[PDB]
Amino acid sequence: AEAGITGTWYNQLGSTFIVTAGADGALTGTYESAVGNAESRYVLTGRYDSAPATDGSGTALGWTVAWKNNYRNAHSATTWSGQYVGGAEARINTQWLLTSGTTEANAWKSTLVGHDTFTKV
Amino acid sequence: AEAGITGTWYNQLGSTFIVTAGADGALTGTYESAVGNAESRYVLTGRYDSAPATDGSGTALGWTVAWKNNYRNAHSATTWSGQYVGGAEARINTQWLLTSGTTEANAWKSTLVGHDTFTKVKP
Amino acid sequence: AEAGITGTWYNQLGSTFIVTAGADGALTGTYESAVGNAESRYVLTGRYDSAPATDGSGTALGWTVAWKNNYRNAHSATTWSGQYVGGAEARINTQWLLTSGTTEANAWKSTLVGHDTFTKV
Amino acid sequence: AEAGITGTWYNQLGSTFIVTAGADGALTGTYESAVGNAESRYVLTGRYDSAPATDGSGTALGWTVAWKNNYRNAHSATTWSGQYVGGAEARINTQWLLTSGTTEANAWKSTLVGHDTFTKVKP
Ligand SMILES: O=C(O)CCCC[C@@H]1SC[C@@H]2NC(=O)N[C@@H]21
Ligand SMILES: O=C(O)CCCC[C@@H]1SC[C@@H]2NC(=O)N[C@@H]21
Ligand SMILES: O=C(O)CCCC[C@@H]1SC[C@@H]2NC(=O)N[C@@H]21
Ligand SMILES: O=C(O)CCCC[C@@H]1SC[C@@H]2NC(=O)N[C@@H]21
Repeated sequence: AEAGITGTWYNQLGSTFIVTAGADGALTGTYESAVGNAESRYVLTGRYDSAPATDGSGTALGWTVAWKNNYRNAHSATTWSGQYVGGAEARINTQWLLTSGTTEANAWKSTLVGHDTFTKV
Repeated sequence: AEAGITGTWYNQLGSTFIVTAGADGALTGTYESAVGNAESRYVLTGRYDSAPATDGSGTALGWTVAWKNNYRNAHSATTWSGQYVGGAEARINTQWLLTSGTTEANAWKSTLVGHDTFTKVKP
Repeated sequence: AEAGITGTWYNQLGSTFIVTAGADGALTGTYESAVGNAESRYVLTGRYDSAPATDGSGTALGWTVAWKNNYRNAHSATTWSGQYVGGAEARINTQWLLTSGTTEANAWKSTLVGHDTFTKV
Repeated sequence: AEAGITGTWYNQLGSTFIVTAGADGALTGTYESAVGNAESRYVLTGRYDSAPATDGSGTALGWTVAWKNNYRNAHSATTWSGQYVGGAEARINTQWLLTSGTTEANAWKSTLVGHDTFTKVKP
């Protein structure tokens, strides 16, 4: 795959993901979150496994965003792991982990988990 | 800090992580897994939040590895989210998500979750 | 809350969750999965926090299903953690962990994570 | 096995788990957390898969704790999913999900994820 991963996608919270997939598995772009201690665009970097497998499977991929930019520094980073499914309606179905930097004392509650579904709609 | 993160790290499974942290919050390197449908090294890219806080908080970061290289293609990708704690014995504590590409029907069992702790080797 | 948690709910995979909420926080019932190494009904037990909080929040709850019954024994168990939201369309939004029993060697890949949304529709 | 699981267990944070495993695959007991918006004991209910396999596999199980008792109401619930490994030093290795009740708008940050390892105390 790689196919139509490039583009501007949006998730159910109204966040915008603008990405470019390189033919060798790299993903680059920017992220703008509609929620959280975030504002404006953030740099993202990831990878996607091409050469996926005939049995109409999705393409595994993942990316990271460290929430620091020239506007805010939320001392956290999020990683999204999921797969791309194309067709008439293409989607990127993910599960993410958002880790904030804590002291040892609070390390037990440093990580949130959630799921996001992206479309070009 | 970039310097503290740059280096060779190993985790409890015997996997290897070689990374360099750029002043821009970038992370690039290779990962070698001791387990799984993997062989040789794989490229990794990630980011880390460059200006943490003062205090004794960890530095948040995350990176991704798509499990495809010249020797093998597992059709999966793993992302590690965690924090770096420097010091005499520095550690990177993480939780990860491993998604395999599946058909729509099997998408419910596409992701594995786990945690890994990495120890830095001297240098 | 507790309100209308009792009932028969269904999720996006077509699984059926039949539960009874006791006024003291207990949840009891049976589960039938439309997918996996499962067949017929399985016993479930859980808890839900009542006395929830005015700011129209959901009610936190969770439950477990060990996948052994008189038909199959899949040597695994799933726990769903989420919150109930009622109203005209009530839903139970969850994230689950499915752990299978492995040898130490395979312990690194014993746990799957996912999300299910239940409705009475 | 029911007998092996029944007992008092503690985890790395200093929390206490007292449980009894019924021959029907049931688990009942109390949990006391060393951290969080919690105080005193809380009731727990769960299940465990009674007939594991022969082999040196773990026994899968899980339990839930809603964080409400006579002294405090945190409006949250935690579920622990993991496996029991018996032996001279028995352990229960788990991963957990802690969901707080939120408004629809904040539902994206309602769940925390983590892992705990429990060690059995003699008796
Ligand atoms: O608050 C923070 O720490 C920074 C913003 C986090 C926004 C999160 S990342 C996962 C979820 N998906 C989104 O589009 N935004 C939230
Ligand atoms: O089997 C695969 O799909 C590729 C190899 C996965 C190895 C995983 S990623 C998380 C965990 N950490 C490691 O060091 N190895 C395993
Ligand atoms: O295959 C197994 O180990 C037993 C069946 C597991 C079915 C799972 S649990 C989470 C998800 N939600 C469902 O309704 N079914 C699957
Ligand atoms: O703060 C709350 O919402 C209630 C207390 C939560 C304590 C958690 S549950 C997971 C982890 N394991 C423990 O032993 N304590 C923390």
